[PDB]
Amino acid sequence: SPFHLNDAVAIVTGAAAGIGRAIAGTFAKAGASVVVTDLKSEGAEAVAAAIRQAGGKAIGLECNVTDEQHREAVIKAALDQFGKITVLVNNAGGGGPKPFDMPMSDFEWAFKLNLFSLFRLSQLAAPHMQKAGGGAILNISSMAGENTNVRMASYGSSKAAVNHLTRNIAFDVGPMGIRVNAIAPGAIKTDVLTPEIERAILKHKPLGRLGEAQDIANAALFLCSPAAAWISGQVLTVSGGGVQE
Amino acid sequence: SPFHLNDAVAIVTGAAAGIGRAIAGTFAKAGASVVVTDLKSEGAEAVAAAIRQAGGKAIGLECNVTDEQHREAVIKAALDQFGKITVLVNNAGGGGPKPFDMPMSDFEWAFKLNLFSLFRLSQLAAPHMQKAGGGAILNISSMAGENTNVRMASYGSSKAAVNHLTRNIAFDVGPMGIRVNAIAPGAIKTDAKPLGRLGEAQDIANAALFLCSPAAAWISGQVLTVSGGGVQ
Repeated sequence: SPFHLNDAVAIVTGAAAGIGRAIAGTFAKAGASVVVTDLKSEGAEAVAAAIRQAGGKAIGLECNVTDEQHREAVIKAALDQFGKITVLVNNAGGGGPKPFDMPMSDFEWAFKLNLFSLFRLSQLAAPHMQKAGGGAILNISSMAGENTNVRMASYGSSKAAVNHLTRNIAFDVGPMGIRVNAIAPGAIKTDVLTPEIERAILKHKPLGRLGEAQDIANAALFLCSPAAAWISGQVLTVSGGGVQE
Repeated sequence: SPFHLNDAVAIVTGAAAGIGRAIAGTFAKAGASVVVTDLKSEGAEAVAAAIRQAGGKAIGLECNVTDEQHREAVIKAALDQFGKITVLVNNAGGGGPKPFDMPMSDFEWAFKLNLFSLFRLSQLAAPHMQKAGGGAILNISSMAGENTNVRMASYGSSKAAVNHLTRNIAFDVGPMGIRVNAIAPGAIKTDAKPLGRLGEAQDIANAALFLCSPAAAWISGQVLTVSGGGVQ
């Protein structure tokens, strides 16, 4: 069964909660040694200790993925703690709806947070992955990278930048033995509202349920595992079929 | 015929040469008063003077599109000279192949030059386009926005951001009366199959004129590739 992460060392950012937490928890149970990072070191430490209590190996650290010193701290700590890096999951990000006339600083921040951070972290992890014999990068993008709506100027174009970054740099890092893929999560219910709101949403979901975080982490495990050794440069949309418009 | 630009006042950036020069001249002969800008003020002026000499209405200015003072001045200049803004052609841009391990400034700069500049120029022009009753924004993107290859981390993803910017801000400025479209040029005979000749800047200018004319009053959020069919 190739859906394992035996002997892997995986960095998973923004993983105090939600999708990143599920990813780190699933990656440890699949055999990876997980370096959990978050804006708050407390949240990343809770997850890492849940992993250790459950029988895996993990450390949590504070990391602001937009500050270059923190990024190098995470790389050094992972290598100090586990001797190598072979898997990088860029789950950290943010943004959302903003009017067309937003401040430039708002627009530019969607890119510092959603794009430049993961790109530099891929730059930083890549040489260690290659020295390690190979590895896998995963970008948690978003469906706004593909969809077209009002109030999406910064959030949507930054996520499209991420999707296409994914496609293109799989060419550059392939010969280092690295694959690069992305997941575009859909409507995931995070640990929300009334049973009448959900029932009406679920009239427009083909599978008639929202997602869970474990749905995305299952797809993350898939794409970073040897079971996806021939998959690189793909954006994989995990959204239960979409939404009837 | 709706394939004209009478009643239009068109800002055209990076237009001292190549595709942008072709767009500026073509917009003028189709009847638009053109505000030509370029990084080099003299190149902008040369184009404007030739337009006027050929019977059009235009002026030329220096504009480094990444400079908020320069952007503001270009808006001010279209209003002072021609009284209105209806068309914005974001052709200024740059970049190209770069190693994956490029300095972070090269990666970031391709976004300030290719993306943040136009978006800000779009914010500036939009109130005047609404006030004038409507208008058209046209972004000159690149085939690298949808293609994939080595050495394209910065250039390709910034052009992808331009593409999807175009698709989404069509929603925001539609209610203002503004349409937004992009062109990806391809296989063009930069002075730098279906014919017995390569692409020409004029081919791109003809597409740009269509996408900015009343003949495209019902086209918004599209990315039109103009490359002779070569794609993927």
